Amino acid sequence: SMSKVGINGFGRIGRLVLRRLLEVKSNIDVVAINDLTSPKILAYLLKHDSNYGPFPWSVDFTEDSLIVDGKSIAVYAEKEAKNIPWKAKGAEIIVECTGFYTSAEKSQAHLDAGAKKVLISAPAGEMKTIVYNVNDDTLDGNDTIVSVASSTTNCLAPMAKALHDSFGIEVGTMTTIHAYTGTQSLVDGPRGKDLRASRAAAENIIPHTTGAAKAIGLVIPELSGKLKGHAQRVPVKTGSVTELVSILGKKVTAEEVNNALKQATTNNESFGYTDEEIVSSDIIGSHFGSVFDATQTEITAVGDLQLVKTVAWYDNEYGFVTQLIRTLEKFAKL
Amino acid sequence: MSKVGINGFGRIGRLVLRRLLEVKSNIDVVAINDLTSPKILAYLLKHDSNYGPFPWSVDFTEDSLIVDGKSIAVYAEKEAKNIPWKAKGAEIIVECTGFYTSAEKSQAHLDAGAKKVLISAPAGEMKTIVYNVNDDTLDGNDTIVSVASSTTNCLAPMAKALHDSFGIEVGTMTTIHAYTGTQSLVDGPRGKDLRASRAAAENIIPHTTGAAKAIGLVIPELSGKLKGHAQRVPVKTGSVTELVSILGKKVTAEEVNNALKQATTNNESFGYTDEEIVSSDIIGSHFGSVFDATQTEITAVGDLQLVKTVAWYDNEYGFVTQLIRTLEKFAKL
Amino acid sequence: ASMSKVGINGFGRIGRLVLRRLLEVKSNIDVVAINDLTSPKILAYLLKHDSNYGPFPWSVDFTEDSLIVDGKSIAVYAEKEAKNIPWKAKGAEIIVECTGFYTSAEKSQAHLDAGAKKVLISAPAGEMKTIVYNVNDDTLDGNDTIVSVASSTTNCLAPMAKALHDSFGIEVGTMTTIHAYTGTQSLVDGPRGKDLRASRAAAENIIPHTTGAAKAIGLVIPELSGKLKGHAQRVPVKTGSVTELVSILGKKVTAEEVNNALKQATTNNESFGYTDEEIVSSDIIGSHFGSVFDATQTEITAVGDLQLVKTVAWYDNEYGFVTQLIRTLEKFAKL
Amino acid sequence: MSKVGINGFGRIGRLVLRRLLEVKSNIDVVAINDLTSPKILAYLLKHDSNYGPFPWSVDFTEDSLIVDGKSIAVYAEKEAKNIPWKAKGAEIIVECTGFYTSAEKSQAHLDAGAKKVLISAPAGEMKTIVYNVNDDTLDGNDTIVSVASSTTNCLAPMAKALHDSFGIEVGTMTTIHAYTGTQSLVDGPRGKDLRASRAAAENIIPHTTGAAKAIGLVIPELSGKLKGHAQRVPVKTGSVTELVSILGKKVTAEEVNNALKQATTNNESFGYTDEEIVSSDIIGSHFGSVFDATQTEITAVGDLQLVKTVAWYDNEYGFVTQLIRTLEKFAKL
Ligand SMILES: NC(=O)c1ccc[n+]([C@@H]2O[C@H](COP(=O)([O-])OP(=O)(O)OC[C@H]3O[C@@H](n4cnc5c(N)ncnc54)[C@H](O)[C@@H]3O)[C@@H](O)[C@H]2O)c1
Ligand SMILES: NC(=O)c1ccc[n+]([C@@H]2O[C@H](COP(=O)([O-])OP(=O)(O)OC[C@H]3O[C@@H](n4cnc5c(N)ncnc54)[C@H](O)[C@@H]3O)[C@@H](O)[C@H]2O)c1
Ligand SMILES: NC(=O)c1ccc[n+]([C@@H]2O[C@H](COP(=O)([O-])OP(=O)(O)OC[C@H]3O[C@@H](n4cnc5c(N)ncnc54)[C@H](O)[C@@H]3O)[C@@H](O)[C@H]2O)c1
Ligand SMILES: NC(=O)c1ccc[n+]([C@@H]2O[C@H](COP(=O)([O-])OP(=O)(O)OC[C@H]3O[C@@H](n4cnc5c(N)ncnc54)[C@H](O)[C@@H]3O)[C@@H](O)[C@H]2O)c1
Ligand SMILES: [Cl-]
Ligand SMILES: [Cl-]
Ligand SMILES: [Cl-]
Ligand SMILES: [Cl-]
Ligand SMILES: [Cl-]
Repeated sequence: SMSKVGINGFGRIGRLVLRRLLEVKSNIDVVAINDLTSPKILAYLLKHDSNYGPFPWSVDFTEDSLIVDGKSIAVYAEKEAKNIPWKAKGAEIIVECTGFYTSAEKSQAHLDAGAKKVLISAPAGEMKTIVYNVNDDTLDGNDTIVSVASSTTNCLAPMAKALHDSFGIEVGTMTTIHAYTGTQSLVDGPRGKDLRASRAAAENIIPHTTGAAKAIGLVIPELSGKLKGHAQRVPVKTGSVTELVSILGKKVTAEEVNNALKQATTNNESFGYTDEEIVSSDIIGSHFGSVFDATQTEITAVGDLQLVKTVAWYDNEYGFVTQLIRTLEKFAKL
Repeated sequence: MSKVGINGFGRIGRLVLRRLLEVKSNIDVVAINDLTSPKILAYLLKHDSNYGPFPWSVDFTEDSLIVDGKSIAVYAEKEAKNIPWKAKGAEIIVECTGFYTSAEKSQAHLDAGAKKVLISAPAGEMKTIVYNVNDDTLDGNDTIVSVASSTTNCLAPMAKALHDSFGIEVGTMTTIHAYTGTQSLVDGPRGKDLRASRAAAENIIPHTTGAAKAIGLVIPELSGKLKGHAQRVPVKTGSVTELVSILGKKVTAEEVNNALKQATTNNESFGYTDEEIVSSDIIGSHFGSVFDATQTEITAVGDLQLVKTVAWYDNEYGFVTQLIRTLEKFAKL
Repeated sequence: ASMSKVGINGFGRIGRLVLRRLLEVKSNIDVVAINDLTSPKILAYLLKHDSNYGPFPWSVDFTEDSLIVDGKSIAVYAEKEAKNIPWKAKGAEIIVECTGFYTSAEKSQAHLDAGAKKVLISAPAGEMKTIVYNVNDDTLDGNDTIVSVASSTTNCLAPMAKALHDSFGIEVGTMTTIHAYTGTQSLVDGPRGKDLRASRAAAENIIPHTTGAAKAIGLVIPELSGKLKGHAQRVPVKTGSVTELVSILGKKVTAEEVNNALKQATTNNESFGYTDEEIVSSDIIGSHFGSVFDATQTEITAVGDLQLVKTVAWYDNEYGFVTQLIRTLEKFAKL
Repeated sequence: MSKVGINGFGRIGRLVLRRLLEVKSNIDVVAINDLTSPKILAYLLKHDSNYGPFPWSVDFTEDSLIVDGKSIAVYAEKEAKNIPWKAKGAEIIVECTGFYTSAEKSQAHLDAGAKKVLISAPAGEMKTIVYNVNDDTLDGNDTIVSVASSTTNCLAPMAKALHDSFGIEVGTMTTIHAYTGTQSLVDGPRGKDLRASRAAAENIIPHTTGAAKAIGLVIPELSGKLKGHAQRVPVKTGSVTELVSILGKKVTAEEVNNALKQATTNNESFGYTDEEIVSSDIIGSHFGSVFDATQTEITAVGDLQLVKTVAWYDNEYGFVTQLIRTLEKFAKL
């Protein structure tokens, strides 16, 4: 049905979309890219990656294009999605990764410029928001603009889904200890209105708001309004970890929690398990959206009260991208 | 006032001297034991990667440091029973090596001639003090005492206020904690803790801590009610403790915050902030703990409520100010 | 009856420390206005809390259009074009231009159009009068209206080069500065104008970086004009940097003889310090010198008559440089 | 000789095995000596903070690792003379501890039953090989040999190329070098190197290296003609070496670049780039050195000329590829 993709925002996520497509020998082809710079610079960045090393395929450029593994890809530099000649090269599905079109409204522009669907790499208000292998069954043939939420949502949802199915989550709160991202600052200085995002990212633990828990309802309707949470951004370049403290509907042991999660992760391409004593750098390059860590499970019980802490690692860049692509391969065949 | 000897002139031990001089303490530090030469200890005291130049002059001789013109004997005895504490009359040993964290181990300082030992770490079931939480339990018969971990000193005042105002039924803690000398610079063996083998400045590293588990030593009413752990991360000092609690009363954020504010009023140990601070803003703190009203979160569904409360701490200097407050009291008893 | 009222344009790393240092030295200069691109609330937050130097040592509060610092009111404007900044409202006479966007006489004379009398630019700014304090500040006079203090790297390099050239002659030389990362770099890998290297994650890489410190040294030491080149390697430290110079000197030397010459050049010299301690970059953070010559790193490599001389100086590229900018400013205001 | 033992299963020792498996060497690693348990060595081999997951299966028993299905004996003898190398017939020891960097010290492996030792570091006046610079000097009667430092492996190919084309009359080197396990995580004693005592991820740290001073072992004509030092900085691996030379001939940058381009043609050890790379781009390199044409700088005044040339190196994996090339050759003489 659909096999031709445009990327808007050839950034950390945008470039990795291309990387992953090619790694899996997908039959979707990226045919156009829009950003704000030259093909020379986009090529430079695609070839040389500080988190994942040299691109595995040949890369070259001309004044209006990239050439990747011998195939040509048009490069545009339109600040406004309207102006992208998606039509020209035949781009059916826009992977929207700029951070500036996070609305059904705004991503409309891509359809105006002639693409048939848009997948947004971020939370985008009230729309179909898919975590692959949690709720991608809610996607139908009539969907045109869908969100794959945040990396944190891809981490939290599968862990929350398994606990809720096995035990029931009554209420919970999350904290993600999260790699710093391009929304933060290199040195202390203004970064819009958010005071904390103004601070040097590689030199600080920085509290930071996230909607992963607040909006979990879109992905797991039964948990709607039952979770809150935030982040602490810390000085690692990628690789993050989400802790969820829940009140569950049954009394449990750690062994029981971990066996329920082991079952949910078995033959599960999206959601991995470990009982090894890994650290964040071990998750870099993960092909899961989320890796449940059984070594960090903790049950605090005082009589009838019980707090359950469960922890899952995630490569907020590559890991999340593997989910984005799963959802895209599916969305393209409807 | 009392003469002190410091065993282990490391991150903590050096900052103990710094803080004593800074507050113009009546304690005199007369001796230091470590594993190295006066020249290396002089170099490390003068030049600090986290706190900058030492604020006083530092020199060394073959067997001493000269700090602000005052002589401090230097010994290099790896067994504490061999340290000649009597030679300069060191009465109270500030035990900062990590290698004597029990009554039975620190007894070796009493054997070597000291009267009392204050241990800069958890040390099993001994009197364990967080200043301005339970320092009123000290008395003139105590000879070996612990000030627990920096995390305990962060946790305890926040837990005490919550418990006193609302009751804590159960809770769990995670501290996002600066890396420390127990970890590894490059991936390599670090005893039996597998995760401690990993490169500390390049990883988020889960790490076990007893701060919550043994909180009953400091706040007896909370024995068995808390658990927790740490995530060690690449900042050089400056840490933050989150506690998620079920309290005995339904609350709003403002109510929690006001109660904490009252607990920090005229409290030289426990500060308050409603500013959007980050960990480097806690470096050099003179509190053991600073509650952060900006991160308070109430998650409520029917009659169920989870309360998240967060406090910052400088696990080096901030904790040290607590250690020093405890030392000054312990010395006058 | 000297100029005493300052405006700061660009209340950034450098601009905020300009205020800090002025208060710290109890300058008779008052900062009466700040221009940047944001709210007083944000500026007050950034001034109070600093990731590199810790809590501001004086009280900080703000209103809808001002900061109140140590009880003194300072106007805040948000004009992206310098020509629009209302410097006359509080009588700002000298502008300390710290934005990075007005690094030429042609650009910075906008402040004059906007009612200021003089401008001191916290950066190289082409071929205008350029001062490294205690190297060539004697060249400033009453007719100088727009002046540059060059880069932190020039303030590190110049006093060392000057001492060497005066004592032995420098016939030719090349510099490399191992330099803390700065806000011209990138947090994550992504476009950063046209410099490909500046696009790379600054806290995760050693990044070669072009600098004019050596190339334009003739503005400060005219006898070395065109005799030096160099570059930077940007590395993951937040502040604190070090400059190595490899020279061919006009004389055969020993390390001790170079060290002693430098030691004499640093005696009673508030701008240029000396060390023979085994210091590392965090020990220079908050330095009150523009440059600290490190005798422990001096190296003479000689084969017959061919001799190469390596000299190394530390610098706190933020605060240490700022101390130099402030010395130059105090003198500028009294000419 | 196809059976090898590894003394010191650290950053270099583990990558030695990783690379041997990666190139499908016929070398058989039969034994490893270190200071710890198989469990711990297994965890370290499996999880690498710089290079990611080990590409082969790893298990262990109480006295062995099993790597890609093959058993490797693990010993824990802190003195090399006691390591039982004859048990599994380890003939060539790859000496990677840092504790045996001299003929006299590494002799202990031979007293312990091995036939040859290749030392992963400089080791005084003994045969010292940078592959594809002077590996032809390896001789069938050599039994103790060095591959010098990573810095040497970076410097030597560049210096050889320049010397062969233009003559190097005198030169000085500075390497901007990733931090290593000889440094400290937090400020604390580290033998007698004061600079080594400082927190490695939080400082620029000047550091002594023999790479230039001992270059005469590799390129005898350059003996005594180079000096240099390092600045250790906060990157986990990946380094850069700058050489400032007076050459024998007047040159342009294009001419230097062209000559270096030629030395790197069909040279598996010495690579070339004219892309604007940064240090993380060298991580995982299969070269000992990658000359970077983009940083070549000629400074000329009248008749005088200074030539600055620069090459990148993965001080871990890149150097290891050189160690393996040398090992393969050494095994067959
Ligand atoms: N980095 C992560 O961990 C992560 C994880 C999950 C989701 N996301 C989301 O994915 C999106 C991208 O994040 P990223 O980290 O890749 O950001 P990034 O800053 O690395 O990349 C954004 C790219 O978009 C470009 N850009 C900005 N405005 C543009 C415009 N108007 N038109 C075209 N290009 C424009 C920039 O040039 C840049 O190349 C964001 O919405 C983010 O929330 C990020
Ligand atoms: N964040 C912190 O660093 C922190 C906070 C609170 C408590 N503590 C505790 O304080 C203690 C010291 O911590 P640190 O971070 O200063 O460690 P450190 O490693 O920086 O200091 C330890 C010092 O003890 C010396 N030493 C080791 N064994 C010795 C012996 N047998 N005899 C004499 N000297 C010896 C070492 O040479 C070193 O100088 C530990 O118990 C630690 O848990 C540390
Ligand atoms: N950081 C260093 O090591 C260093 C040392 C010496 C000199 N310098 C020079 O000092 C200058 C400032 O450097 P910095 O590191 O403080 O940069 P910075 O980015 O921290 O500060 C720039 C400030 O100017 C503001 N700004 C930008 N454009 C503006 C405009 N049109 N009008 C008003 N305000 C504007 C920004 O909002 C920010 O507050 C640059 O020229 C730089 O090269 C920097
Ligand atoms: N890391 C680099 O960049 C680099 C590059 C080239 C050469 N080298 C050199 O290679 C050697 C090892 O460096 P590394 O970075 O792997 O160091 P490392 O500290 O990572 O590893 C050393 C290993 O030896 C073990 N060890 C220590 N003493 C021992 C003993 N007496 N017997 C047995 N095992 C012992 C340790 O447990 C550790 O596993 C050194 O000589 C170093 O100079 C290092
Ligand atoms: Cl986040
Ligand atoms: Cl901890
Ligand atoms: Cl203007
Ligand atoms: Cl620079
Ligand atoms: Cl080195």
